[PDB]
Amino acid sequence: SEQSICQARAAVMVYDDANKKWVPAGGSTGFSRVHIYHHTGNNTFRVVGRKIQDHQVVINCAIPKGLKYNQATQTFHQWRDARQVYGLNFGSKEDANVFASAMMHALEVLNS
Repeated sequence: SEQSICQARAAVMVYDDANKKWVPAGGSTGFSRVHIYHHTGNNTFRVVGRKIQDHQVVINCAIPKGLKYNQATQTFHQWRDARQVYGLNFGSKEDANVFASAMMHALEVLNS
């Protein structure tokens, strides 16, 4: 379904460039439920990630229309914003593919 396409479980990651290491976003190992939400009132999209166990929000960001979203592997996607690199480590290839499709749709909307 469309709404099911708009979320997926993944570990949210950030890249420590100085030490060349991927680390958990928010410092919290584990998967989050990662959603793309269409905030229609101001015509924005947000990516919101909340940890599956403790339910802490680890990412909550507006998607910029010029985002370069890279599908680096079958289960790991990444993007930059502000020289800060974020990643999503999906639990499965199928969920990675559906979330990518959701992101690409959001970017199409934001650029029309």
